[PDB]
Order: sequence, then structure tokens, then C-alpha cells
Amino acid sequence: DSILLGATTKAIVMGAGDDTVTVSSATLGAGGSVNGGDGTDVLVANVNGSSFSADPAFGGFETLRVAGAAAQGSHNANGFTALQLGATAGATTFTNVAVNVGLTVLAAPTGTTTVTLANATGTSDVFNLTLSSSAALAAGTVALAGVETVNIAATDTNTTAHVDTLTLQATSAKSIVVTGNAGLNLTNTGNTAVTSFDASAVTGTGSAVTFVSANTTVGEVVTIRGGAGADSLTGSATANDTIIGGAGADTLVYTGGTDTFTGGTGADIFDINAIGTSTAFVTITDAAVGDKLDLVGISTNGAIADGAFGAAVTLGAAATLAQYLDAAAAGDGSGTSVAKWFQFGGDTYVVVDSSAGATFVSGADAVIKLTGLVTLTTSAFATEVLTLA
Ligand SMILES: [Ca+2]
Ligand SMILES: [Ca+2]
Ligand SMILES: [Ca+2]
Ligand SMILES: [Ca+2]
Ligand SMILES: [Ca+2]
Ligand SMILES: [Ca+2]
Ligand SMILES: [Ca+2]
Ligand SMILES: [Ca+2]
Ligand SMILES: [Ca+2]
Ligand SMILES: [Ca+2]
Ligand SMILES: [Ca+2]
Ligand SMILES: [Ca+2]
Repeated sequence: DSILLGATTKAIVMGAGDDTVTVSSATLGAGGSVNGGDGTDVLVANVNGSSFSADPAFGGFETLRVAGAAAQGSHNANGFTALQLGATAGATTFTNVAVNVGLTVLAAPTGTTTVTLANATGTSDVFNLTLSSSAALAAGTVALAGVETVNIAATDTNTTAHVDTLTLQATSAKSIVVTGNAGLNLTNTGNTAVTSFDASAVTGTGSAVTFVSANTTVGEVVTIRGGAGADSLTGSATANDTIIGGAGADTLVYTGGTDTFTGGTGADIFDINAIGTSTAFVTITDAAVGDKLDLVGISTNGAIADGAFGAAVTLGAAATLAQYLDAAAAGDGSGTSVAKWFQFGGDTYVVVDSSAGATFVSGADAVIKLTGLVTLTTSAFATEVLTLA
């Protein structure tokens, strides 16, 4: 059953089953009560602040939802087992939130949604955020200070695919796990403790996940996992990122350091935006027919080949990696950068020469490793984009 109440004078009962009362005023009147009865019942606060647990006038409720044209401000979560959020008048804050209590956002709110837990002090703090809508949902900013694992469910209620959006502010989260069946473009700015982003369980044709690590710990191991969608995963220059797309047209971005890329099934694009060193470079584990290698961001001097540029550099039975690099960079890349490639020790390498001498210079010349023997003979350069043939 489901009603709206104001400053009621009478004893409202809701009976069994999953009921819903929306209140327009925080305290009742005369006397002046509302009992949710048996089952999981939602109380909707269309008000400037609440403390329903304290008032014995309200009883039998399990879920607190902040939604309505007057819904706003500070709300005492105490004694609720779940939380919900809808459209709001202004910034709304949940205080005294017990452990294993999750928030479900159901519609775009107004202003930053702050969650502050009963006790944030431990180092194993878990929060369950849910996004649940038929259409694309702009969840806005939710702040979760002191939480270490943030779980996000992105849920689509209908059969037709969409992508939700969220700014998360979770400055001590080490893990973010995304589940669900809709896409999530997640704004991640300033969430610098994050070393594991796992959206791998996500499900549709295009439940597309976007993520960019804000991590700046020098020499960190960061793990970034995409889902079934056409995902857009960027690491950190600071970090040794392991990035893995799922199914679908994934874009994996290189920024610096020792990175390990695996675009799974589908036409993946490995977008190389940094030069790297001779030790800190990107290894692409599963480069296959259809995958692309976007070298626009290493065209230091001009813009790459543009041909089908495809005869492997060949050296002797025991030529060294150092030798093959120097050999590949032999030409002049001062006015115009050039691509070459070779196969050493069972793996395939691609080079960009941006220099004078026949030394591969660690700084401005670039190497990219590809696990296995992959023949790039027949494969062609689009703009500065190599499509594997
Ligand atoms: Ca009930
Ligand atoms: Ca109560
Ligand atoms: Ca109940
Ligand atoms: Ca939908
Ligand atoms: Ca904590
Ligand atoms: Ca946090
Ligand atoms: Ca994917
Ligand atoms: Ca990196
Ligand atoms: Ca993929
Ligand atoms: Ca692929
Ligand atoms: Ca690029
Ligand atoms: Ca050179």
C-alpha cells in the first residue's frame, strides 16, 4: 500500500507487505502516529531533516528514502537497514549509518550526497552503493569518507541498454568493484588510494564502463578490469597498471610505467599516449586480428608512416634486445617519426624512432611489447593507427 501524510492527528497503520509512506512534515501532530507493520517498508522523507528512529510515533520501517520537492539536509539513518535516494530540493546527508547498510539511488538528486558511517575508523570498511533506474541516471556526487571497499551496482530495470554517471568521492577506498547490467562512467578525481578497479562482472552489448585512476603512489601495482561493454580504461603515469577489458570495443590507455594490457574479445584499441623507457614500457598480452594500436600520442616529430609499413627487422640467431632496438631506430626521426617492428625471444616489438643517431634513446624513442609472435607484415597505418590484419 502507498500514501502521502502530513502532520497527522490519527493512528495510521500499514499492515503486512512492502508499504510506502511519504511524509511532508518531519514531526506528526496531536497524536499522531504511523506504523509500517510487517514486511520491508519504506519511509520517504520529503523534509529538511529527519530523525525517525528517535520518534516513537514512527515504527515498523526498514528503509529510509530521501525524495521529494522539499527533500534535503541532514537525515538520521540510525535504525534503518537500507537507504534510498530520489530527486531532491538540495544537498542531502545521511548520518549515523550502521555497518552493512547500503544506499540505492533511484533518480538524479540535487547537490552532493554525503554518507557518514556510524564508525569509519577500521581498515576493512565496505559500502554498497546501488544505482537503479529504467533510463540513464546521473547519480551526481556521493561522498564516502573512510570506506575502503566501495561496491557499485549499476542496475537497468528495462530491456533497453543505458549508461549511468557518478562522481565518487572516496579518498580512502583501495577497492572499487562494479557489478550490474548497465554502464557506468565514473568520475574518480582525487580517489588516490584506489589500487583495484574491478568492473569485470558488468553485462550488456553496451554497458560501457569509463574509469581513470587518480593514483599517484610511485611504483604502485594498480589493477583495472572492464566488463562486457565498450569500456574506456586509463591508468596512471605513476603506476604499473594491469588493464583488462572484457568483451567489446575497449580502449586501454598508456600513460607511463610498466603496464600490462589485455583487451579481451572484440576490436580493442590500445591508445599509447606516453613514450615510456626501455624498462618501463607497455606489454600487450593478446594483440590479435582486428585490434588497433593508436600511436598518435608518440608522433613527437610530425606524424607516422601512413603506409602499410610491414617488413620485419631481421637480425642474427643471437642478436640481443638491445641490438634489435638500436637496429630499429637506426634511421633519422628528427623531422619525421618512423615506425618499425621486430621479433625477439618469442615476443613481438614495435618501435617509434624520433631521433638522429642509430641509438634507441630511452627518453624520446619508444618501444611497445606484444606477447607472442604476431606478424604485422600485412597490417596498415590508418592515421597514426595500426590495424592488425
Ligand atoms: Ca507493511
Ligand atoms: Ca522509531
Ligand atoms: Ca516492517
Ligand atoms: Ca534502460
Ligand atoms: Ca576507514
Ligand atoms: Ca573513503
Ligand atoms: Ca569491455
Ligand atoms: Ca601506467
Ligand atoms: Ca575487449
Ligand atoms: Ca581483442
Ligand atoms: Ca592518443
Ligand atoms: Ca634514431
